[PDB]
Amino acid sequence: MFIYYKRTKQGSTEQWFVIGGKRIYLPTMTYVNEANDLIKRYGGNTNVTTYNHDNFGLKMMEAALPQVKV
Amino acid sequence: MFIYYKRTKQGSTEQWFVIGGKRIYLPTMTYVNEANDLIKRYGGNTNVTTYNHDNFGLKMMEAALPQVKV
Amino acid sequence: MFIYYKRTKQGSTEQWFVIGGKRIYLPTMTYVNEANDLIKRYGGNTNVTTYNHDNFGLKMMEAALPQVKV
Amino acid sequence: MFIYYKRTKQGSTEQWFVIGGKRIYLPTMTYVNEANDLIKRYGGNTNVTTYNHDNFGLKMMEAALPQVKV
Repeated sequence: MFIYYKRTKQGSTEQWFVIGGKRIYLPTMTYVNEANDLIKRYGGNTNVTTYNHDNFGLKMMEAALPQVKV
Repeated sequence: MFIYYKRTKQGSTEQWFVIGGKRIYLPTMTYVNEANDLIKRYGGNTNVTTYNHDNFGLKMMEAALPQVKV
Repeated sequence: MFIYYKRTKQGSTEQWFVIGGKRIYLPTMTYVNEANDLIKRYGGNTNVTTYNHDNFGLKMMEAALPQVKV
Repeated sequence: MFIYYKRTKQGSTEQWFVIGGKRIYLPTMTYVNEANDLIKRYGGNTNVTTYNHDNFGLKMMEAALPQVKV
């Protein structure tokens, strides 16, 4: 599990949480805090990387990790 | 793999087992024991955390980890 | 990734390979060897455990890890 | 996450990226570079192994890890 940042085409920065082979968009700072709590408890990765929307690394992550909504 | 606890709306506490990107409700103490045996054998996480039913961390785990029944 | 053994109802012992959240029955010693090669290369778990067909730990693994055929 | 090489029946060598329980064919050196960047950031495995198309280890990986396209 880890969090990454996504710089959108419209300019905003989104925080996304990878868990269980899935991707979750974090809509509020309270969701961000709880995701970081999960990372701390379950040995997740504390790396934070910001990806431009067109970055190939981001694209491969979005292809392999289905989005789920909370 | 790890176990967590869930405090239900009706007040009970459920034990859940995360494995293979899935969630398993543990119906008996014998299932709990065997799950902890799996954790010990395969390098799982021994963290035990109790989540209120409405906690956002729990909610993200339930969204990303499909339930399977045993 | 890891291998486990399953003692079947008819008495035989099957070797199974867990990878990618899936279970693979290993039909020959050549498949067993190649699976152990994968374990050695990709940091898998070298634990070998034998499960009776009715063991609850095995049952939870079979519920959470879909079988795929090779 | 890790990269492996596949020696095809027609003789070419393909680079594949394993992430999230999925397999991604890497079509360009820029995709290879970004995949290795992901490996470095998220604690992936730096092992590089070349598999002949008929190798049983490769076959089990292809059975257990669905291909996704980028």
